[PDB]
Amino acid sequence: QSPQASALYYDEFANLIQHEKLDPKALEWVGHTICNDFQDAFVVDSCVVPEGDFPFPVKALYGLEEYDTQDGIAINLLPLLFSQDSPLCLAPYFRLLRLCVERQHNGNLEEIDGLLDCPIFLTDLEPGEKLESMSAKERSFMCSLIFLTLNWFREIVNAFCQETSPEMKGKVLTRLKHIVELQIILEKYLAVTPDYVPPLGNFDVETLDITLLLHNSHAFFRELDIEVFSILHCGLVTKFILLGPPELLFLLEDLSQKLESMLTFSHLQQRSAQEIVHCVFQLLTPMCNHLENIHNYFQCLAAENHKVQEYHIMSSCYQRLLQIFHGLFAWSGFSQPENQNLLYSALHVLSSRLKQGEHSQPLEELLSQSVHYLQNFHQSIPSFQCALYLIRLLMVILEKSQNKEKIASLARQFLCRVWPSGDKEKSNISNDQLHALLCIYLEHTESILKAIEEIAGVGVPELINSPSSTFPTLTRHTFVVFFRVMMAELEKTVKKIEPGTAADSQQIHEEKLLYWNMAVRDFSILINLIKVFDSHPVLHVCLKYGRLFVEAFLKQCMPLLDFSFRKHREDVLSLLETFQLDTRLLHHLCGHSKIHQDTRLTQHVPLLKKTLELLVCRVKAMLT
Repeated sequence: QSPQASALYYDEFANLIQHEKLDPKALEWVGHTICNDFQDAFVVDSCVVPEGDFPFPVKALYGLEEYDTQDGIAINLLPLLFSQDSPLCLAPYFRLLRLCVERQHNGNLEEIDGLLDCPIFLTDLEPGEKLESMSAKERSFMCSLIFLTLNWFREIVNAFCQETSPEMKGKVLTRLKHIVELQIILEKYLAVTPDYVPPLGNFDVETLDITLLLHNSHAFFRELDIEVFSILHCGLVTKFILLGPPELLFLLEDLSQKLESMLTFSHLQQRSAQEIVHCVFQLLTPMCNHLENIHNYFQCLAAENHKVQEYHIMSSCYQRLLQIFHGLFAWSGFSQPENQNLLYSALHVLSSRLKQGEHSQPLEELLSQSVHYLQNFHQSIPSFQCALYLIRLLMVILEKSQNKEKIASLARQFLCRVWPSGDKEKSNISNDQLHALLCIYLEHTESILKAIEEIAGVGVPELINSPSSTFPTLTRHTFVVFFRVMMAELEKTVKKIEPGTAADSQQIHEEKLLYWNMAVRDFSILINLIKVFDSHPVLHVCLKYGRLFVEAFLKQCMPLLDFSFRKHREDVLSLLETFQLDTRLLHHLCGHSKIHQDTRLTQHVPLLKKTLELLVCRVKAMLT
């Protein structure tokens, strides 16, 4: 009687079948009823006009057309949903039917393989830009119809992914391209009318909880299997340079959203994290290495030659390949001792992509061969997010081990790169991604202060040449993020230096006081570059981190001024005359904060003022 209840029945019975290989006396009983009830409930003669007065051209759409068009088995959808205002159950009911016939005939679908070829009784679901501002119940009809047919097709690709016949694989791949086209059409219909949501979630948890594109991608649509990623085995055929790029984008975007949700969703959540990463180790690595190398060979020719949309899809395909590797190896179950053999098999694959024969190697040797293979992709990367995911991947694989030099060199290589300035391409160089890469680079460098002198020797010619530098991703816009990460890593390096004692040797005394001297001179050059740039957030971030620098200088330099005063008088007077210039500069910056009356800046003025009075009275105390 109730559609959600029939759906729940079908779902829960289906869960019973998938989970439990019971003695099929009941399943051989019920399946003979369920196949018949299916083939009378939805299956009609493939007559392109169904009965019903629709304001919609109803056809037998999204057929494979390699079969005979004048056929029997088609599936009635729009006359069912119109008669409601049975089809809400179609996904789970087919799931049940699929599972029972797989239990009966032992994976033999010789009765059904006509259903993968079948056209579907649908309206023309076309870009209806001509049918705009008629945001009535018909748009809910269309949005719900595309939702159901996508869910239907997702349940078909769940069904026929296990079958190894090549024609069936081709039929599945034609269905995958159909899926991504109808996904862009549905997110377009939600861009046409946003409040028009079709409420059809899965039933274990989501339906008891109540009773835009990211909600539907996981929770509202039918959840795919992991055996569906047996399709990504097929080789890439790159449509721009000469299984296609968008039909691989779909599977990789699915596996990404699966492993991110699970490791850091009904069908997936009944499997352990361990079995998921275990089966992904076989169904990613020795088959996606080929796709990664073919992609390297594609972006090598995209560099050698130099239409837009196939390169845009392949860039995102590269991003997803590296994001899968990052999510795979940043799994927190490899800290556990049982899984290191699996890590030894995984790193055996990444070492084996240059040379084989080095079996039962030491761990850091496999890391060296693996990272030597992986580093050389930095030239084939087309946007910044993929570069960010490659550097973080290399970080979290070499964290098992000296390694600082590799990360520092590669982060410098990515900051030095062109990054071709398409508007959406420079939009992939967004401020938070850059912040993450520069915190990686400035933390992993040999000397934080010398790296800050490199950036403050290249951050000042942004004004002289470009009204974009000799070190790109450095504009007047990106100056704010470079400045914030620069002074932030300056604070992280400077809070770590400990004051010794007067009993401490003269060598360690001289080296840490000259470290304080280069720290205060780096603070002077960081503060002195404010006067030429305006921009409210830049002066806010330096009035924040200026104060936290001078407080670090109060807590952790003034004890060294107390300890080494009798012996190192020339050094401490050089330190104090160096700090007095930035004290007067910070006085001027607080004055600049008062004169404009900026509300965001003038919260942090009085603490800065009283700390400058505390440091000058401390300087009077040290001189006496």
